[PDB]
Amino acid sequence: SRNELLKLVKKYPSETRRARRQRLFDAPLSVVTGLQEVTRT
RNA sequence: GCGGCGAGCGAAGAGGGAUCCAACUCGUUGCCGAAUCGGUUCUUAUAGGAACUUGAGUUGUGGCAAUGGUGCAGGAAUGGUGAAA
Ligand SMILES: [Mg+2]
Ligand SMILES: [Mg+2]
Repeated sequence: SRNELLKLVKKYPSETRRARRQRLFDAPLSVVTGLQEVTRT
């Protein structure tokens, strides 16, 4: 069951610093990560 | 007021004044969530710039609300000079 779920998380990566900058000249769906963000969610 | 309440000890508020264009920052909360930092390169710059970096960092950086480079000058200040008979 775990291996199934972590493969799901991997399907929704946070955008990399290289791309996040590149997006912002103008976000993709991704897993919330971080105790503070995850606590809100 | 303390104290063999003895010898003794003993302040604070206020008030006059000095000073004072004297205040701010986190954590937290909320809204975001790497926007951060370090290093590399770069612009005449270990810029509060830029590109780049998994390197640190979400076991939480940071933001929001509750400058650096180059140029000229003057000044001031120190010195240097400089009177009468
Ligand atoms: Mg005493
Ligand atoms: Mg913080």
